[PDB]
Amino acid sequence: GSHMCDAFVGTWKLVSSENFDDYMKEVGVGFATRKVAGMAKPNMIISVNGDVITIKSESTFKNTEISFILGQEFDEVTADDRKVKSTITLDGGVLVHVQKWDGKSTTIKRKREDDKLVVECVMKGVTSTRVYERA
Ligand SMILES: O=C(O)[C@@H]1CCCC[C@@H]1COc1ccc(Cl)c(Cl)c1
Repeated sequence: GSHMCDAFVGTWKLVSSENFDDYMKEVGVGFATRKVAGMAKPNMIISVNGDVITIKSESTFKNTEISFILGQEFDEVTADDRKVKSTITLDGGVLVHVQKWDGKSTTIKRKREDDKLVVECVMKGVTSTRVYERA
């Protein structure tokens, strides 16, 4: 086993969101995509197989899937169709995901807190908090 497996692996459902529209504005997402994406209630499926972590997000808006090794950069196409270079590390028990594109950067942190998986998305001064619980 591993810390990663015990903390994050499973199937999670979105239960609350704060400031996600404002986060998406700051990222540069256009009006129509913000409206449809902001309505979504994704499930987050996290798995581990050896060194490879997979995070899948399934919703009525888009389905995404990333697979990666901690510390090792990869190319990602986000739900809003940005082509980013991503690096994900596990720092003090928090998954830290940095996306770089067009000279810009956003950081997504995933944390266990009580029975929740808390996602914090930061773009310059703007944070969105999205709370997931086990399905
Ligand atoms: O949907 C979620 O809770 C997940 C949470 C984890 C980070 C990824 C995503 C949030 O990030 C998004 C999702 C959709 C769009 Cl359109 C943009 Cl700009 C970002």
